[PDB]
Amino acid sequence: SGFRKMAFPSGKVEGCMVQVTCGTTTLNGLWLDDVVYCPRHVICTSEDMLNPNYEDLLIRKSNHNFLVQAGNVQLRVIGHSMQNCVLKLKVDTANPKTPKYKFVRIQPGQTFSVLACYNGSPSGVYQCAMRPNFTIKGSFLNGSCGSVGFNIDYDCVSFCYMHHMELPTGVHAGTDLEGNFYGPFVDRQTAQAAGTDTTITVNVLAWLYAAVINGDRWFLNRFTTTLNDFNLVAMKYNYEPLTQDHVDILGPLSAQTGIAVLDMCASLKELLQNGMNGRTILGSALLEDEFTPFDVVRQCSGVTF
Amino acid sequence: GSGGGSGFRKMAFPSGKVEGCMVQVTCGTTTLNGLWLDDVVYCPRHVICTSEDMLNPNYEDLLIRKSNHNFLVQAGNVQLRVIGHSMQNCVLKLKVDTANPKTPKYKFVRIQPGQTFSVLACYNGSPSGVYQCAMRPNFTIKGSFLNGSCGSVGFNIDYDCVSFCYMHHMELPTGVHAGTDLEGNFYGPFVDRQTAQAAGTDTTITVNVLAWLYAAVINGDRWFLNRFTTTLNDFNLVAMKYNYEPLTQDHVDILGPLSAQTGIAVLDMCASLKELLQNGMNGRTILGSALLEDEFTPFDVVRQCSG
Ligand SMILES: *[C@H](O)[C@H](C[C@@H]1CCNC1=O)NC(=O)[C@H](CC(C)C)NC(=O)OCc1ccccc1
Ligand code: NA
Repeated sequence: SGFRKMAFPSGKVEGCMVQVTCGTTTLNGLWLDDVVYCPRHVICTSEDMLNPNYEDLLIRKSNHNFLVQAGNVQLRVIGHSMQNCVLKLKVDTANPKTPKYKFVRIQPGQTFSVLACYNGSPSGVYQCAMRPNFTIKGSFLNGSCGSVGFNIDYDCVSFCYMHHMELPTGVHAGTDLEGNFYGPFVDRQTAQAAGTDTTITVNVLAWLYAAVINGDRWFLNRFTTTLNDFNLVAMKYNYEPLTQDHVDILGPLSAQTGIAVLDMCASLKELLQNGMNGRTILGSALLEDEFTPFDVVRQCSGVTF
Repeated sequence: GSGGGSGFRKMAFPSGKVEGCMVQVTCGTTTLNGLWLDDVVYCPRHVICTSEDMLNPNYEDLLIRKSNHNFLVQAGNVQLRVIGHSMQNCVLKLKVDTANPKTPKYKFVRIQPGQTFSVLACYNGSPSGVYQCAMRPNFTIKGSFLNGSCGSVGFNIDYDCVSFCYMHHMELPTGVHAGTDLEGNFYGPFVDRQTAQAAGTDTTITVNVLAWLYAAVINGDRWFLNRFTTTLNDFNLVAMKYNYEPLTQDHVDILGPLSAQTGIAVLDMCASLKELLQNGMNGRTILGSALLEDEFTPFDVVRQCSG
């Protein structure tokens, strides 16, 4: 009586991981075709990180100042540029393991797999969610920057996250693969805090549908609600409002169970207002919010890549 | 670190080295996954069963009636010709005429209850997902496996060497899963027959709960600490009363690094766990969980919190 997080197979991403070093600063890069993508703070000394002028620091760097290694094999850098908070290093070798890929910018609440890497070497894989406050939970240690998050769709890898930093609460923050941070964070060693977080309503609904599919349906009630009335109530419980897109991505689970989305919204509303009354759902006394509607189908359907 | 006080996530090994070994094996209308290492494909022997054979198979009888050509092995789009076959316990070994160039350095190992491993769930020879499991004390695992998942494997990685420890065979009526080592020997008292089977009463992996309590402290949550003290024997008396596994001195030793890192002696953490068992959590959570989590080993915790 449970439902477990499942990461994507990581092999396609493992074949793209390299290490990038400047001075004594080493982090990970992503090698796709003849370009390596990595966090721009690789060009900083530890002291530079306190208050960096990245345009000025990059002016002082030449191609030959960058050590890019696939394992211990050096890839010669033949060009460099900065795009927002990422550095793009052109190399003289096209990665033969490049998968079909896209760069995407994900929404809060969307999940992805992280391939945590150190010195260009993959160490572990785990599933996480972009929190509404634009942080993520999970393990990142010294040397993990440049590790990426991704989804797979058929045979195409959609990269959505590159790791840059850890906040005081221990959660993590980063950019998309165009170097734009998720959230209001900056890549400098300055006082930064994660904002107040909220619960990912669309994902809770997905998980309630997973419960129904598995025969755990005591919480279905006889009410319905409008989306607007539900969104106003949800925010009082520190739950995210639903978008029109959220309603639509729940479509398949609603169809499979025959439970209208707004009826499930009314059932969630009563759980928020009344509590769980000593009961569990899928073995949990807590409402789980890090499975998307897609995660529920992917796991109940056996999708491969 | 591992992500702060709000949760502790399972982390699997990267699956690429195993992905390169997965193939599809078909016999009749029975299809599952195989593991292709050098010139041998390993897979569950019930691939040779019709749906009807599975209800009560005599495997030696079924296998003697099969020829190499009854086995269709596919690596991606390429058929692999089977040139020999043999059975080892509940695993079939298909010799093929092609060596897998992606064979990693590997070993076959049999894991102990309480130990964790990564599962690469596959369907039709294609990787679908990765997650971490523990071998329960009753020798089941809480996996996610559907029809067609058999032959998916569990593994750990050390350096560049893949230690395969599990191959998937079946789902029990309670929804937990059962399988074999790569020598085809089941974990637990189960058989590869489609008949209802119950596991022994499960117990909680005490050393793992303690490791996870240390992870909570590392991530700044100490609310459950006390300073009762306990002897190891007295802790085990309470643990056994609550259907927890005994803690050995050998477990106490393996907790040493986490105890040193946090400044909490192992027996002091035992005293805190004893109070949690006797008093419950009273509606509080630890690392985001309303239950005591027992599927992280001391090694898993150190791996995620410090390296
Ligand atoms: C092998 O692919 C399959 C994996 C099971 C099937 C459903 N979830 C799993 O983990 N195992 C079997 O088909 C197995 C074969 C016997 C000869 C051991 N039979 C089995 O597991 O029966 C239980 C079952 C439950 C739900 C659906 C189908 C079978
Ligand atoms: Na946290």
